[PDB]
Amino acid sequence: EMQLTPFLILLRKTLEQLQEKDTGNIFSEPVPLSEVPDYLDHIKKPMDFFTMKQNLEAYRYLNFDDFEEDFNLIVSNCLKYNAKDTIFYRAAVRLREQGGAVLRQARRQAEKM
Ligand SMILES: CC[C@@H](C)Nc1nc2ccccc2n2c(C)nnc12
Repeated sequence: EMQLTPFLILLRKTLEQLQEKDTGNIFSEPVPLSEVPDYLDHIKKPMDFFTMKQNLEAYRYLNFDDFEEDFNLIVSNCLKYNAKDTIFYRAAVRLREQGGAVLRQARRQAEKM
């Protein structure tokens, strides 16, 4: 029960904060299926920050849970696809931790709306 514009402004800011936590930009764009040809054999729904931005501006995120669900896919896909002893796997663990704090704060501000 809130206004659409301030909510989208908040998701835009939150998405920028999450992208800032991904310092290697390894989640900024879709996993290049031509460089990882078996990726879609394992990953039911790829997700990345660029796609999240397009979804945001297409009005696909009208509540905080749908935004956070796609962030969680970025993390879970990476944990699933990559072995534990890799930089990619540990980067998804770090993003889960650092991103989770960004999301809790942003969700509090959405609840103020
Ligand atoms: C051996 C498969 C590894 C290299 N997987 C990934 N490669 C990526 C390459 C470019 C951008 C993202 C990539 N990625 C992500 C995200 N999760 N796993 C991989």
